[PDB]
Amino acid sequence: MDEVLATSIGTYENRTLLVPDGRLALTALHKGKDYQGKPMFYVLFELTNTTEKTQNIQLMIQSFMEVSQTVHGKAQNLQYAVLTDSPFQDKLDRLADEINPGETIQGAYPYEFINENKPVHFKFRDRLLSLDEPIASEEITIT
Repeated sequence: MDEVLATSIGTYENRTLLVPDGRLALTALHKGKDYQGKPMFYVLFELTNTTEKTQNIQLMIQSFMEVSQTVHGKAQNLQYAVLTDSPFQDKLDRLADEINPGETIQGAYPYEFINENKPVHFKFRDRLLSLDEPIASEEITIT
């Protein structure tokens, strides 16, 4: 026992996240505009519901990939970003819709981008007994 992360299960590379809970796969992140026609970002990922439930989707993504930026000299959990009107309203409703347990699909999950000037710590973890740091991590500069 070399104290492996996530007990050697999931991985993060090749623009894709493999896990037992599901099967996330980054297709192509795209940036947009919100109420302030600036702070806005879309997380284009391929969340495949491997489970057997038709419950909401956000109930899974909230345990798959999390995002947190800096503010007031501390780290905060980036929540759903509000926007007036965007073309990606279809994939957006996903968070407020159900999933396809056993089918191949994808969706999105935008959040507060006010800190567009700051890097977005793209982390990936899951309830697979980790504790000692998430499955992985990588910083990216979008927008």
